[PDB]
Amino acid sequence: VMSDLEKKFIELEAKLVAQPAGQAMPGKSNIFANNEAWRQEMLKQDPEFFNRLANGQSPEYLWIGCADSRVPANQLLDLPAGEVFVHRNIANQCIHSDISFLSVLQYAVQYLKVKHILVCGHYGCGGAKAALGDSRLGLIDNWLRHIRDVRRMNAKYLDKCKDGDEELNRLIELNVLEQVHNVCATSIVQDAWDAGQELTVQGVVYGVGDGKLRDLGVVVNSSDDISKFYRTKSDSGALKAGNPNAPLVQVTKGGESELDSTMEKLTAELVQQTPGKLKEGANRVFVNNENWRQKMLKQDPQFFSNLAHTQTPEILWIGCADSRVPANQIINLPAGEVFVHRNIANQCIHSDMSFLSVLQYAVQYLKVKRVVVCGHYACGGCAAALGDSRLGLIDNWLRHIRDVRRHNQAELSRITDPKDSLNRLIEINVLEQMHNVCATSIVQDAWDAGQELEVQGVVYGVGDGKLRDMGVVAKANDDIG
Amino acid sequence: VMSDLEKKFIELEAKLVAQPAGQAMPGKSNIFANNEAWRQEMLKQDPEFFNRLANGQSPEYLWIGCADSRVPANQLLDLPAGEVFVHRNIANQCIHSDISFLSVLQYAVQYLKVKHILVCGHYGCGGAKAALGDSRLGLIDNWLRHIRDVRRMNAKYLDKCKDGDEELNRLIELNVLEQVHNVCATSIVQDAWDAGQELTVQGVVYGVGDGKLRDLGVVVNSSDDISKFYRTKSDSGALKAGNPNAPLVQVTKGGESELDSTMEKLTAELVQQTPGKLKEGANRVFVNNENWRQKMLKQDPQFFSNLAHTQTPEILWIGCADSRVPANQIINLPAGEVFVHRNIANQCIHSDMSFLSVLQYAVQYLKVKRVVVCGHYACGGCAAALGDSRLGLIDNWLRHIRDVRRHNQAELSRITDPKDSLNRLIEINVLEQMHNVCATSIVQDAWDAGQELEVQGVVYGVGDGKLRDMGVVAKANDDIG
Ligand SMILES: [Zn+2]
Ligand SMILES: [Zn+2]
Ligand SMILES: [Zn+2]
Ligand SMILES: [Zn+2]
Repeated sequence: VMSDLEKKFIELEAKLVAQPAGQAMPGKSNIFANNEAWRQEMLKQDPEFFNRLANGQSPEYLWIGCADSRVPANQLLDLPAGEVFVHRNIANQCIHSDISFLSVLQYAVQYLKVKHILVCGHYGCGGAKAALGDSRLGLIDNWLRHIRDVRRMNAKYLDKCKDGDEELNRLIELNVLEQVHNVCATSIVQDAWDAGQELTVQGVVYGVGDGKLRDLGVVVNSSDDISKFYRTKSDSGALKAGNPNAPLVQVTKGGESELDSTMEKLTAELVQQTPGKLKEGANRVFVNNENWRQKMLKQDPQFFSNLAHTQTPEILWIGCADSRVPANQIINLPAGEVFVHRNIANQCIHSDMSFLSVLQYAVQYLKVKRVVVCGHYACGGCAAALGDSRLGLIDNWLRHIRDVRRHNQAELSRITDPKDSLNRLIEINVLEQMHNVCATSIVQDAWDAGQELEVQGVVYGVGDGKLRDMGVVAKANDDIG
Repeated sequence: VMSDLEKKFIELEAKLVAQPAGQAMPGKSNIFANNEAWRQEMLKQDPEFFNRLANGQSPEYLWIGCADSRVPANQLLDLPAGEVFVHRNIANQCIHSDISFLSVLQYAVQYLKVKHILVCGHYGCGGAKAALGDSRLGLIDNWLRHIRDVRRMNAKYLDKCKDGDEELNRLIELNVLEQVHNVCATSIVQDAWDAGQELTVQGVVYGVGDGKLRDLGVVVNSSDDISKFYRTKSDSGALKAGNPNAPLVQVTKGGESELDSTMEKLTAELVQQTPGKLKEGANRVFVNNENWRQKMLKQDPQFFSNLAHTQTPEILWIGCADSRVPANQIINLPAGEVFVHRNIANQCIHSDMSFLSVLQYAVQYLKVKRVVVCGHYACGGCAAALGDSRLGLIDNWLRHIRDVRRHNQAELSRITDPKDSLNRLIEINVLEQMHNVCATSIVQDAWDAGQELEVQGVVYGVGDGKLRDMGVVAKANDDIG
């Protein structure tokens, strides 16, 4: 008594398992044809294109951006693809308890030893805009309540604004600042800073009309500790030492941590400038961004204005934070014609709000025709899932890939070579994640509402940039009874 | 190449599957002996004890409380067990994007048609206390950052406080008020209110020294809408109608929604009272709580003072929000000797922060010796998981139970009777959830740190209140390579 969705996937798994790990062939969709056209054009311009791509340097930057972004992170930074570790969600949020955010952060900081973290917002952000001008949005409204907290906490700055556009601009800027605060306040960044690890967190925004990054501030190292205001030196370390009953002694009245003060300063510097006309900072991030812009304007004086015209995306791409190729690029589409979600190991966990919010927004509101789950050969997140690391956020998130391994030993057992075996796990993970998006209330509602929505599974190796078909599902009822 | 944990569970599954659905026998632990002693004493006092329990009325209250609570919700409300749908987490949080919270809320509101929602905090809350006086706590500090936002937003009220205790009292009260705000602001409560559904949200606190509920305010129906301040009537409904590009027009400068005003009023009423000495309201909740208290004092004048002395809990109990029996009761222990986490269908999702935060706090900080995952026969959450409902929060959360069904068809296929079939799924769900807690970085660290930690699986039918063994694991390495 399996549902049609269940049957469909058993069929897709057989189709996958009949091809060897890493050798799946491209499929039917025009995305494979477009991906091919791209590969050809790339090889034609530079025959070393993929060799260089497959052999780039580790990323030194973690970039937390928005899903509706018309410019790839590496591009804005004038850096090679893959040199920037990317996380994307609705309105570039850095919610305190969001594990999708926390796991990408911990992976970037502890696994990758990333040196700089950038939170980037963009003017005109559909997420920020929905928070102010739309209601009764369902699931995603719960995600957007965090942006509402930003408007709430900063009413003084917002009410000051002269018009709707100036107010949206300012909310977007304040949103970035608030997320920067959140990144610095995580246990991950606090621990790193306590251990003297070199790690900066900086905010940035830009308008697609010029692609110019404006500065929201950089924090180098600021303790967010306030226990010094409530615990006597003797009672200090109480809870960790098993004593949760040690008294709270008000050492000082209204103490604020170093982080609080740091943010107070950055806020002051943001607010004193005109909304939407912030200055660029002097850090290399801005100078590199500037060289990039000039280079673009050279080859095309309207480059950015066109970028600012691109039509609503018809595809949602869910990929891995490793990202050695921008989604729009791999399928030969203009920057901004694809809505993107990226996390560690391209997971589509059933109950993951970051994933569900992007899905709903794309499927229900933007009405995209396709949802593509894209994995990649040699994925470090997947490789990390098989290791022995005990990191509280990243390693509990990765336990989901372990379930995939465990439930697919029949096929995995046949492969003993480590490389191929990882690559097979990576393929089945894509298949399993596709199943999950197909099973969401979101896709099921769209389907039985008669909405055209294709869920495509894809995988590729950076050495060739060729997309390999993991399966496609046009419609499949998931009802059992 | 399975890990020891994996082998261990294959062994536990065989042991379970050899007993018919609903007939598993009690196990070895003293908890089964204690549960039995309890059943006997109950039957001896009233032979209709379980018959009444098994046939109680559906809950009209949703109660969101804290995991370190020394008093069962139904007790404080002077109501029969099961008459209150309970959710418990660290510091009774109602985080905007917390799916564990959102799925219990939606189930209570849409499935159960609950009429009143109560957010209850308690003085001396270890979660609130840790937020002020302890740092470098790891995973859980990310959960606790939300309480820090409460201190941040309410600095004016807090700095006013004369001492540490008064300041903790006031933070706890403000925390409850902030969570009430969050409950009202959810898409779930906003939708219900828009549909004219009768649904109140009220805040309450109490100190275990008297068990007296104090009022934090009740909100009956307040729109949290602000799109009216930014969207012209024509542009209204833009995003839902597929147009995310409709302009944002600042209709009015600093508009606040009905909810904002409502909360401003409640805050004013809380703040003007002495921290820790709030008044009780006049609603039946308070009058019933009062009758309950007097009844307790009658049979025991020190009832509450003793309650306030109970030692740190030695067990973490993870149960279902249905809860027809308090955890401490079922295993014959004093109110407050068991740390409790409750969600829909007693889920222990790998990446669930609400679950992970309670786990870490109990295992790492309180150092509990046992973690018990308790499921129950005829569980409505599990039954709901097999239905066709498309609710954005509750139904995506339940997809996890669907995975259990799908991966255990070998055993499930043998059963055709709906009742037994559900009951078997419920059993395997407990086993699968135990596996998940065993596989967390938290339990693995404790184990290879040589810390005594037993993970017990248990299930029962309310018709007899007898705990049935689903398995126990004392230690099992989960490393593959
Ligand atoms: Zn955006
Ligand atoms: Zn990857
Ligand atoms: Zn507490
Ligand atoms: Zn239940």
